[PDB]
Amino acid sequence: KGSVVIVGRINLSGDTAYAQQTRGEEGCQETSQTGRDKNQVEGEVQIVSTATQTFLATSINGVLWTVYHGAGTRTIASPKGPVTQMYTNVDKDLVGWQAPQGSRSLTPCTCGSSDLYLVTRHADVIPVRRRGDSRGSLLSPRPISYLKGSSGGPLLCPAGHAVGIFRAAVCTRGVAKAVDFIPVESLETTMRS
Amino acid sequence: KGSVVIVGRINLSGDTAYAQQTRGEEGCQETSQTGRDKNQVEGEVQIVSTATQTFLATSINGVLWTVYHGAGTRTIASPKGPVTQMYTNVDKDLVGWQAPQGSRSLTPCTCGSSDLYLVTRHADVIPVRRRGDSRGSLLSPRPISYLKGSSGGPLLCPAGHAVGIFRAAVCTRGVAKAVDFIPVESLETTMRS
Amino acid sequence: KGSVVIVGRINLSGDTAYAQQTRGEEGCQETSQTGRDKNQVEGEVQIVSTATQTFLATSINGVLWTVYHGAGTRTIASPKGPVTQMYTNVDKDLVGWQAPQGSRSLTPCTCGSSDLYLVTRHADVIPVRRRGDSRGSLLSPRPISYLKGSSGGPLLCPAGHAVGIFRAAVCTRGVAKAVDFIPVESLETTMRS
Amino acid sequence: KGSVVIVGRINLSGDTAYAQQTRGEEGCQETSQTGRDKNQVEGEVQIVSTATQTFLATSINGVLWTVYHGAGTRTIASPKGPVTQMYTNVDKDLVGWQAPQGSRSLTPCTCGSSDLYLVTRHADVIPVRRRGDSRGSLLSPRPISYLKGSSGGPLLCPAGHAVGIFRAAVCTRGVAKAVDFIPVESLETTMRS
Ligand SMILES: CC[C@@H]1C[C@H](C)CC/C=C\[C@@H]2C[C@@]2(C(=O)NS(=O)(=O)C2(C)CC2)NC(=O)[C@@H]2C[C@@H](Oc3nccc4cc(OC)c(F)cc34)CN2C(=O)[C@H]1NC(=O)OC(C)(C)C(F)(F)F
Ligand SMILES: CC[C@@H]1C[C@H](C)CC/C=C\[C@@H]2C[C@@]2(C(=O)NS(=O)(=O)C2(C)CC2)NC(=O)[C@@H]2C[C@@H](Oc3nccc4cc(OC)c(F)cc34)CN2C(=O)[C@H]1NC(=O)OC(C)(C)C(F)(F)F
Ligand SMILES: CC[C@@H]1C[C@H](C)CC/C=C\[C@@H]2C[C@@]2(C(=O)NS(=O)(=O)C2(C)CC2)NC(=O)[C@@H]2C[C@@H](Oc3nccc4cc(OC)c(F)cc34)CN2C(=O)[C@H]1NC(=O)OC(C)(C)C(F)(F)F
Ligand SMILES: CC[C@@H]1C[C@H](C)CC/C=C\[C@@H]2C[C@@]2(C(=O)NS(=O)(=O)C2(C)CC2)NC(=O)[C@@H]2C[C@@H](Oc3nccc4cc(OC)c(F)cc34)CN2C(=O)[C@H]1NC(=O)OC(C)(C)C(F)(F)F
Ligand SMILES: [Zn+2]
Ligand SMILES: [Zn+2]
Ligand SMILES: [Zn+2]
Ligand SMILES: [Zn+2]
Repeated sequence: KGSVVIVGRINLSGDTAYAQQTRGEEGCQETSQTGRDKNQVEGEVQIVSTATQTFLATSINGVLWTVYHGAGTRTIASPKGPVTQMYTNVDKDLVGWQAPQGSRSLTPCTCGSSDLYLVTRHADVIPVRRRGDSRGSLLSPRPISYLKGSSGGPLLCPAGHAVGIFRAAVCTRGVAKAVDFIPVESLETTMRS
Repeated sequence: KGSVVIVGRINLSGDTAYAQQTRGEEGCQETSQTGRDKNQVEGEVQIVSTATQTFLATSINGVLWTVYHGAGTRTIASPKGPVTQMYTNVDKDLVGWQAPQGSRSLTPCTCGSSDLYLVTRHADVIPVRRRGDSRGSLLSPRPISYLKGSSGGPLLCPAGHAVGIFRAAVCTRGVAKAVDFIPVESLETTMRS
Repeated sequence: KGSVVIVGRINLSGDTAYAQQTRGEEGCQETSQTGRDKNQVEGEVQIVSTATQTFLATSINGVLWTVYHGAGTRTIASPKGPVTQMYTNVDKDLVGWQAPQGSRSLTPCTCGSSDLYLVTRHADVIPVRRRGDSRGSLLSPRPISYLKGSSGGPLLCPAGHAVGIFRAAVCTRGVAKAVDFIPVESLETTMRS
Repeated sequence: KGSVVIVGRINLSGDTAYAQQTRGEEGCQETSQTGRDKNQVEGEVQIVSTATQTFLATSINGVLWTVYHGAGTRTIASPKGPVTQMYTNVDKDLVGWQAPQGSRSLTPCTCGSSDLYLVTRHADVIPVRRRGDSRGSLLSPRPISYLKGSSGGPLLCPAGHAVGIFRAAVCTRGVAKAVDFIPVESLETTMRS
């Protein structure tokens, strides 16, 4: 098994969020095996991939978090070679690596707001009403293709702070009505499992 | 000068560590003066307090260990009244009392692992790369307030064995970059100061 | 993508349940490629495999039912070539093919019993107390390895009727304490998705 | 929290250093509460005290410097009421107030001398060989009691110029073998923490 590769990024700093590709199919193949990635890293959300899957990863408090169902126990490619996981929990579906040099960490939310915004891999930032610790209902139901590939992405408060990590979607006939996420308070309190 | 009192504990059994409060400021002030504590004790990591300071204490091999800079020469409040220290060393900054009945002891690490996890008073479990015999660097540096009050707490290995006791932080720019700790092998080998 | 292949089965006819291997890693690869499998079929529960994963499949009312997270949109290998799916529902994590000739089908439960039994790929048939329509608690909590590769397997009532199809395990620190299943009343009522 | 109070001084003017007490426990307690101290100030090294601790404070370039581990963020009692700190750094363990009227400031050393002299609260002037920027070894090792209550005190060169402020002692078996100090070049260059 190879390393997880940063193949793009979601820029959240301007008036309009945008996704940008940094690596194609050809570039991602040898980067995965060597674990060496010389590409300059920028932003809060990275678009990441393995050999069979594409998903997101979010830098919060100097840690780049993602889902175990995407990254497995894999390292991530960096300029100084493959980077091992700081956090690994299969039961929570969570992994984390030291945030890459040049990345911009989101700050954890203490607002207690129920007005959330989910960031997708297509840079859509959509409202989610918080319905519990790890649940949120979408204000507008979406087809599965709209959310697929966006696990490991963040849930933000109206002030742009990180509230959680997108894990799973509540679905009915190819349509998502709610989301399941790992709350920010459950990140650095994670035990190895 | 009163006793050190157990005011809470860190629960390490789940996928998420959590802090539990067992006593408020009034009961801590009181129990500190009398040294009598009838409360059910559980787990490995205790949250402890004197009349003026709060820190951690860790059970390893039937001994509850902590820092001298926190506990001084003080007794520990217990069901049978104040319990005197079995280990006291000002130079090492270490103290220990017989572990409270019902407490669970961590087993010392026999891994040789250099991937450590520091447990804070806020139930944060942060990765530390073992650098020296008594040193480790944070994989992701943290503000002081994040590590403050966590002296006497444990440095665990990936398997959850004890590797050392948190003593001091290597701070620059109001940020802890590295930690200083008493290694497990240096605990039972302690002489009286 | 190739076909789903029967690689063995779970015989529940006698006093003691037993698993039998009928195909190996090479034969499974060749059968996945051709979609033609002339091997004899017998029993309720089939041990099935793709090129990368292995799980269970249960015949209920002439349909061989399994999980989408295992089978995907894949056809099943048969003596007359690749068999296309009759039920495909991503949201329910359910797939179904016409049961292969030689298979025995379970009958749906109408007993109303809350005393369930889950059948594993290792032929263990373990008690599960029903909590809701799709949930049950394990009477003995189990390591993840004990249940992994058993999705698509059945939940039985004390009279041996089909109660549901094992889908997911409620896990904490590598231990499953409860199970999530697709109830029998949710099988034939399934829509395409 | 009350004021840090001058409770005496070290006279370094004759052939033999001496310590003079100017206030007793009752006066220090009353002067700490009001923050008003009408007493005459003389010399370079003051004996200072809070409600609980006693230590030293040294005037260098019109600033009375001491350790944060003794003074904290506290004001100093003066003829015109409480005087606030102009220098406060937890990381360096340094504080500084405007030197009191009547104090005599030491001048920073520019000898480059490696032969230092540490001044204790008991007026002992003991040789220290400089080893690095912030370290010196004792020519004759000492019991801890000899050095305790002398943080904030000066390290002088053979010519009587200020080289550093005494911070910590390198201790083994109730004996100090070396000293850790804040160099004079690190005093005015101090940023707030
Ligand atoms: C069946 C409906 C859902 C799957 C759809 C096909 C996809 C929905 C779209 C996006 C989802 C965020 C999105 C995505 O984007 N993934 S991705 O980037 O594409 C991928 C595969 C890595 C490359 N996640 C999924 O598809 C996930 C993957 C799978 O669930 C899980 N697997 C493993 C461990 C989990 C642990 C959990 O709790 C501890 C847990 F809640 C779910 C776990 C399954 N999963 C889901 O999101 C599924 N929803 C789901 O399982 O929901 C439940 C039952 C957990 C619910 F309703 F309670 F939340
Ligand atoms: C100045 C920067 C540090 C203080 C910050 C204000 C706080 C850092 C946060 C947490 C530290 C673990 C934390 C905490 O949490 N404490 S607490 O629970 O709050 C408390 C006071 C009991 C109630 N410990 C400290 O703050 C400690 C206390 C003080 O150092 C020491 N005092 C006494 C004896 C020591 C003996 C030693 O070796 C033989 C030693 F290395 C340090 C000793 C001081 N101390 C420290 O941690 C300090 N770091 C420090 O002294 O570092 C050195 C110089 C020893 C280093 F860099 F080499 F490691
Ligand atoms: C995180 C802990 C669980 C994963 C462990 C690593 C393994 C547990 C062991 C056995 C589970 C039955 C076992 C197995 O055997 N699989 S297998 O045969 O090995 C395989 C991969 C096909 C070859 N299933 C899993 O591992 C499943 C796979 C994954 O969940 C799911 N993915 C896709 C769609 C799902 C739709 C759902 O509802 C509509 C749903 F509830 C779960 C879905 C993930 N999954 C799970 O069982 C996970 N539990 C889980 O997701 O549970 C929740 C959150 C739905 C719970 F707790 F609410 F039930
Ligand atoms: C464990 C041995 C030492 C404590 C002994 C019980 C006493 C030694 C005697 C005198 C020391 C100068 C004497 C004294 O006199 N103090 S006092 O006037 O009594 C007081 C408490 C204010 C009222 N200072 C101490 O006791 C000091 C206090 C404590 O260390 C420290 N706390 C806070 C911040 C520090 C920052 C540092 O660097 C960034 C640092 F190196 C040490 C820090 C702790 N401290 C020390 O001097 C301790 N030594 C120590 O921490 O040494 C190290 C590990 C930093 C060393 F060896 F590297 F220098
Ligand atoms: Zn917020
Ligand atoms: Zn270990
Ligand atoms: Zn029945
Ligand atoms: Zn000089």
